Amino acid sequence: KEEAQETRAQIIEAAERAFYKRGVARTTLADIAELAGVTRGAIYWHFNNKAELVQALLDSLHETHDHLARASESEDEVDPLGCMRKLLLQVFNELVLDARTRRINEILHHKCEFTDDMCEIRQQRQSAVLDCHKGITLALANAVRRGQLPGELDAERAAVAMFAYVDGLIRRWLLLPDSVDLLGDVEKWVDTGLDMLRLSPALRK
Amino acid sequence: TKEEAQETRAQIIEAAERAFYKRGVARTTLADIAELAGVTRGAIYWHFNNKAELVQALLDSLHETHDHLARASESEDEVDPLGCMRKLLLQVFNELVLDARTRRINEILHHKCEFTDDMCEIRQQRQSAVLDCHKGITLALANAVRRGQLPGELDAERAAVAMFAYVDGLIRRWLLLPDSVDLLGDVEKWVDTGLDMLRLSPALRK
Ligand SMILES: O=C(CCc1ccc(O)cc1)c1c(O)cc(O)cc1O
Ligand SMILES: O=C(CCc1ccc(O)cc1)c1c(O)cc(O)cc1O
Ligand SMILES: O=C(CCc1ccc(O)cc1)c1c(O)cc(O)cc1O
Repeated sequence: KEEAQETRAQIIEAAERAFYKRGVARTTLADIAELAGVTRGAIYWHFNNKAELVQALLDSLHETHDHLARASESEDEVDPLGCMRKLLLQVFNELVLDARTRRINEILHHKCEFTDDMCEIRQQRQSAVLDCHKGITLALANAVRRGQLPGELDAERAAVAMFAYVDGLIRRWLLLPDSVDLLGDVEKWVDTGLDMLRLSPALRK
Repeated sequence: TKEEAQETRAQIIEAAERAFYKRGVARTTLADIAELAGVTRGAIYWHFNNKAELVQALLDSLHETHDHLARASESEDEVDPLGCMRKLLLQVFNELVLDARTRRINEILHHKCEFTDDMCEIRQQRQSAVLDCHKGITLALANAVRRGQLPGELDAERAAVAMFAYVDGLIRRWLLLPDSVDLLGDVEKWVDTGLDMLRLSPALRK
């Protein structure tokens, strides 16, 4: 029943503390098993290796925005740019309010080396950023098919400029919090990025 | 100063870069840097005390090819403080794609260098560096406003952060997926885009 299947969520949670205190590079399954109070067998039962766990920390970040995201990417949503505003606000709200989001992000950006002894962390990350880029592009097009964003704007590049700016901000708040009142000014910070996409001639063809 | 220790100093740094690049900054002992560099261990000890001193010196190295433009841009008597900043950003990107040395230290710094509350000096240094860099963009952005090169009521402080986030994230995306961003081919567009956001965006005002 309810045992074997709930251990999974207890393994992930211990994997987070372990990763947070020690770092991905130097943590081993064994470290996580002791923390979870299970055996390395219980772990191997849900996770073939340490890259799956990491992967699972990463795939957990998408859940809260899922719907707002899917909306932005829908060709039938009359407010696609407005949907991308609500998502960015939620990404930044979730970041400031949820200890758990803050720490998975803090693990991904500042613990977590790409080493060649375990290169699926890197491959997993590349691939994750491609799929997020493709999402942004469609949203970008959808707003353009709609008078919300300048016609024949460069999707691709705007997509990358947008990612760059948000990744870099998140990582910056993650380094210096008291230096960005990210919560008190979510609106300003989001629209700065929005203003770029819609006002930058360099982002045009 | 002494001519032997210089080459000696130079020979440890260079091999730290090679060493963090393969093994990363968490699982690399100053002893690895030994057998790789050649130099006897205790000298690596005369030279640097731990990891935070050495990692620090990789960062310190990065800044240098950009000294002149960055302090030009920051000078209050500089007639074109946005001009310098434009070129600076060009050099930075140009140097990233070209100089194998620069692309590597950046990879180390972004991708191979964990923060643990056990390796506090790595984080502490990082924080400090960004605050310094931050202190520069703001002065320059303030000199460009004054010159009437950036909108009048520009929020310099928020603006520097905005700019800072966009470049750091662009560098990292390029490291992560170079074949995605023709950083070298479209280099002018990438700079201008970030500059456009400083000048055009309403939200960065006041
Ligand atoms: O722009 C973003 C998210 C930006 C972002 C990427 C990574 C991250 O860590 C935080 C925020 C975005 C999507 O992703 C999906 C969408 O349908 C619309 C949309 O606007
Ligand atoms: O996967 C990432 C981080 C991407 C990234 C990792 C390393 C790097 O160097 C640059 C970018 C991520 C989040 O964290 C949060 C999101 O809502 C979406 C999202 O895609
Ligand atoms: O924007 C930057 C550097 C950004 C940056 C460079 C290298 C790097 O590795 C990461 C970020 C900058 C300064 O710092 C100081 C200035 O007076 C002007 C200026 O334009």
